[PDB]
Amino acid sequence: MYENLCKPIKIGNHLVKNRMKYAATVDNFCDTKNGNVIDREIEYLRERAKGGFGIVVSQGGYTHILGKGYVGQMGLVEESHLPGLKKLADAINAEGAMSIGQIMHTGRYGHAHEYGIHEAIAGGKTVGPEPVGPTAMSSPIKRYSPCREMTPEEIEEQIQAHIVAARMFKQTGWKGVEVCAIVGYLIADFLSRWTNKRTDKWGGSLENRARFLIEILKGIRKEVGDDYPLVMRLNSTDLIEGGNTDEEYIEIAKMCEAAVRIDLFSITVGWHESPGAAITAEKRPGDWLHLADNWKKAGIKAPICMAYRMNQPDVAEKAVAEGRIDIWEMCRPGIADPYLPKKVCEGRPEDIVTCTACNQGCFYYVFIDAIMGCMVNPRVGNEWDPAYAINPAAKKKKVLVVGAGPSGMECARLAAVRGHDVTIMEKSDSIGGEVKLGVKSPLLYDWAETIRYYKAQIDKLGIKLKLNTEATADSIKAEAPDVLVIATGGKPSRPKIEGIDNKIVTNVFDILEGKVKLGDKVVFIGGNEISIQTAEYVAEQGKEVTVLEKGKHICFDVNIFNILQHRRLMAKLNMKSMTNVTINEINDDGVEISTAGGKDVTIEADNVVVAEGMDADDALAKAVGTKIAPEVYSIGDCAGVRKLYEAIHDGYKMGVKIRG
Ligand SMILES: CC(C)(COP(=O)(O)OP(=O)(O)OC[C@H]1O[C@@H](n2cnc3c(N)ncnc32)[C@H](O)[C@@H]1OP(=O)(O)O)[C@@H](O)C(=O)NCCC(=O)NCCSC(=O)c1ccc2ccccc2c1
Ligand SMILES: Cc1cc2nc3c(=O)[nH]c(=O)nc-3n(C[C@H](O)[C@H](O)[C@H](O)COP(=O)(O)OP(=O)(O)OC[C@H]3O[C@@H](n4cnc5c(N)ncnc54)[C@H](O)[C@@H]3O)c2cc1C
Ligand SMILES: Cc1cc2nc3c(=O)[nH]c(=O)nc-3n(C[C@H](O)[C@H](O)[C@H](O)COP(=O)(O)O)c2cc1C
Ligand code: SF4
Repeated sequence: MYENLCKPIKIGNHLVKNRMKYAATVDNFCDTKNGNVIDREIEYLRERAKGGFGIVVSQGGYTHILGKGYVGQMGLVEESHLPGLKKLADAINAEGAMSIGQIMHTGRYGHAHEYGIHEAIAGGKTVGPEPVGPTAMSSPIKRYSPCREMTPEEIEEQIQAHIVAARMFKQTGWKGVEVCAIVGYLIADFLSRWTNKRTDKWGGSLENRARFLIEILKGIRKEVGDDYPLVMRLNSTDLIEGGNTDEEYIEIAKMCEAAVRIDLFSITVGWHESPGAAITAEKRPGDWLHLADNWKKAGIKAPICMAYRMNQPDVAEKAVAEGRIDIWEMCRPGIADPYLPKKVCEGRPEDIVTCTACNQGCFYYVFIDAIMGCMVNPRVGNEWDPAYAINPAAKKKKVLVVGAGPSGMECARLAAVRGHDVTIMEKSDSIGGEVKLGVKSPLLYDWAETIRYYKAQIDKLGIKLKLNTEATADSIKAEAPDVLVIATGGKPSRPKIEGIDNKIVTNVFDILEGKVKLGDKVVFIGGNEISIQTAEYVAEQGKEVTVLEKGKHICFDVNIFNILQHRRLMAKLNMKSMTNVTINEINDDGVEISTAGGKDVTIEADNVVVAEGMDADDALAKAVGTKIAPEVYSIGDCAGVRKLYEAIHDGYKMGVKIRG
């Protein structure tokens, strides 16, 4: 099947079994106190190695405390980090994967002070905990604090720290070393004309701006030797107004190959300060491949690998075939499904847990100093915890799952994988629950890949799927199961709003279910995630939409990465919104509201959508007590409304606990 993706390839002197690479992923799994590698991180990458990835890269390791940009970033500074580095390398090498250590000083994005650093040594002198860069300056956004200009001594020092960091990797069994010179970290800071305002040998012309990177490459090449694999990550476009152009990054790449032999180029897209889209669902697989074509036609000697929304094996396969790239790199797809490679080379892509790009468990959690997690993969960060082990339990109990939503299908999938006699009751004609409806939203198209997954596991696990069957207090008893899993989900709320009983009112479910004939002027009462996403679907059809939020901001329950995603879309669709508005009435023509200080104002509309919240659809659960079956359980939104992430987690936490 996926012949090209499974082809071998030599990276330097080391042969790689396939063309699938798991990219560096800082996940705060390391000890936040000192940057040492711990079991959580060891078992995390071990599973990615077991999964079949021909290459597994560690997270970006910080070469200096001032370069720590994540509360739990791996450290590459002192000898106290060697035991963990050797253990992690062996875990990856044992699985037949090429282990590669990444060296990453965050530079301008450092948060040493936020992590409790009062003072540090740099260039033989005491300094403050502020981040460092080639030029002292402030960030346009508040996340990154003002940086300090690096003395020429600190620059020479960091060249050595990279050399030493490469040594720590090689001497601990790592099969290769990767230099991280992307998205806005220290090296990228010197390469960019926007952040590098220096006039000495380290700044000015494109040659001087790239001197820092070249000296890091030359220094490491001498340290590791001509045989050791040396690769790097370099932007192909930084998406920064005033930064470097696409052809400049190509020229920089040429300079790197002229200085040392580059074994592999990982070309990236954008900076954390870029106002454009680089990794959100807005971008589809294959959109950035045109940048790879530029590097290939320009004569780049080393092979190239790319990622950034390349969550489709089909697209990657065609890419490797056409020579656009030489390796299919990926980070989020490797998080969502550690066994994606094994599933690809075994001709079973239908079993892939695809990445939806929710950016909640991975990007968002890591930037808020939290343990990384995954929406579709509840094992991320728990690969070490025996509580998530999947045990057989030869008893084989009879399990009845009520609700084919995400939580219900995750509970049944595992219970079936463990040998239980699972059955699912669905009152509708299709599985998916609210995911079946959200997939209609423009930015959630990936949710179709999720439906496919569960639809394929049910068909492969021989699970009893009873579609068009509304579970009642009688059918359950008739089925007489050993364990009852109630996953009815949630339903739209209906607050006490004068006139809410008017015909002009409708809820989210009816909209996405086509059980309503809307018009051209629509108004949504509620600025939460679900409400906004529903409006996007309404506007996509060519209709005027307005969102009314009583709170201070819209998209209040949206992660910081997706906030920028809705703005670009709500604006592209010409959508209006209002905050701090009081809902006073809903009549035939629309909804009457009031701002701060009276200011009564009507909103003429053809359809008013009450989408302020969701209610737990716990009707059935409360009708059948905990005595109807030897073991009764409620999971998902019916046991308390949460989001999709907490639903799949509840399902898997339930599928592995069904002992009897
Ligand atoms: C999520 C942010 C990183 C910042 O978060 P935050 O909202 O908390 O920043 P801040 O609070 O300081 O910003 C305040 C205001 O500016 C807005 N803002 C923040 N970042 C913005 C931005 N980039 N453009 C426009 N507005 C922005 C933000 O919406 C907010 O609006 P307001 O308070 O309501 O008035 C944001 O900049 C952002 O979404 N960046 C996009 C990330 C991105 O695409 N990076 C390039 C591709 S990712 C990549 O290749 C990569 C490589 C290596 C990595 C290693 C470690 C971890 C991840 C890595 C990713
Ligand atoms: C439009 C929309 C967009 C959303 N976007 C996001 C998002 O971006 N991020 C996020 O985290 N969350 C999002 N959510 C929320 C997320 O979809 C839910 O949290 C999640 O689907 C809850 O899963 P569940 O299995 O607990 O319930 P559900 O998904 O609602 O599953 C319930 C299923 O059980 C069936 N059922 C109910 N009662 C019975 C019965 N008596 N007998 C048989 N079958 C029954 C229902 O028909 C349904 O198929 C969105 C929701 C909507 C509606
Ligand atoms: C949580 C998280 C941590 C990341 N850590 C690193 C890192 O340490 N070094 C690096 O070069 N890229 C890092 N990245 C960027 C990814 O390696 C990858 O290039 C990017 O997320 C887009 O690729 P993808 O679409 O396959 O996810 C990280 C991304 C995420 C979401
Ligand atoms: S949390 Fe979302 S974006 Fe991150 S890996 Fe999982 S599915 Fe992909």
